[PDB]
Amino acid sequence: CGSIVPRREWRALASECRERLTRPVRYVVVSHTAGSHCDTPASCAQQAQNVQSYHVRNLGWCDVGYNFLIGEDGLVYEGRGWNIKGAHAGPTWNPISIGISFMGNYMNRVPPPRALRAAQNLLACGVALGALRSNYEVKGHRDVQPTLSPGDRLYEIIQTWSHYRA
Amino acid sequence: CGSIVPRREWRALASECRERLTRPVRYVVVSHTAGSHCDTPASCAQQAQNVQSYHVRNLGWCDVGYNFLIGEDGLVYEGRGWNIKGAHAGPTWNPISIGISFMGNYMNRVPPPRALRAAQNLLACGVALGALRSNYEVKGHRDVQPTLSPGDRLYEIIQTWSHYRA
Ligand SMILES: [Cl-]
Repeated sequence: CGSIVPRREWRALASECRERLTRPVRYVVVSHTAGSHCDTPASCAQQAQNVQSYHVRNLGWCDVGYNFLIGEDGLVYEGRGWNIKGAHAGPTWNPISIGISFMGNYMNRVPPPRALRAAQNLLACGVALGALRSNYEVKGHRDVQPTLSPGDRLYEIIQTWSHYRA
Repeated sequence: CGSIVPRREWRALASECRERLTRPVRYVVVSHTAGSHCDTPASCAQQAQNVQSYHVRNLGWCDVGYNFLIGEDGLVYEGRGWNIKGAHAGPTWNPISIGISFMGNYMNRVPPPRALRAAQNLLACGVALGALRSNYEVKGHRDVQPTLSPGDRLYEIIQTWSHYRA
């Protein structure tokens, strides 16, 4: 599970992150890359690649910041995964949360349902393995940090999720 | 659970099928369409429609014959689903099995690993839901009917699965 595209499959560089997430995690933070969007597996590999390159080469980070990335292709791409503390929501939220990030800018476009489906299924396949709590709370990026992420349109949608909390 | 692309999404004609399966189902039979492959949600949705069409329109079937279709786009396309008897492996096997079909021809080519991951992830969801038995048995199309399906490349692969039984 759960049709997660593994690091090696999207041509990732080697993670160098050591700091580990205490399971089971209470919080999920939903962001956007505010990068280029992609609707094929081929373009979404290329794009996940591009995100990690910025984070690693330019920002000198130990890996891509997000635990997981959602493509409009409808597949989840493995970032730091369930166990490795992210860099997506800053110091107060990074240690106590999983960050998933929709690849693209969602101010003036919604993600297609398969992307929204992928995410929800990703979230379920996280309780199952005990990475997430049963009663996990979903926060928007803007709900924990000064940012427009995850975009006006995607933010509206996640407010309607059963697990969402302001 | 499953991130399955639902009938409405690939724009599938309303099913006319009535006869049910008895849960939990013991057998999964793996086929190929022997037809044109697709590696985008866009072309793969169209392909499900094409296979549905051939089955409904040319063979006068009540619906696409497969319970589920697997795209090379890495997405499961819903057919008859977990509860409805399909038309994929003839009259001995149709009433006691789930039929999943890889959209393509896997005599010369292997399916890309995201296809193989969706298939496996699907079955696990079948078991989760109780549509499939915990001790399900995965069979080749060729293993229960005189055919080439699911093709030797794919057949080779599916023989390496833990639930596979000659
Ligand atoms: Cl970092």
